[PDB]
Amino acid sequence: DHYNCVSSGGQCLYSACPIFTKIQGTCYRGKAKCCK
Repeated sequence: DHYNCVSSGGQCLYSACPIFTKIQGTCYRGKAKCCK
């Protein structure tokens, strides 16, 4: 979820995770990626 994503040092994105990060969870009712 967004809270845990950001508090665990990730970023919520709908787009592909940017270079040097990868998907670790979701945000926004499942519709976005947690990228770290």
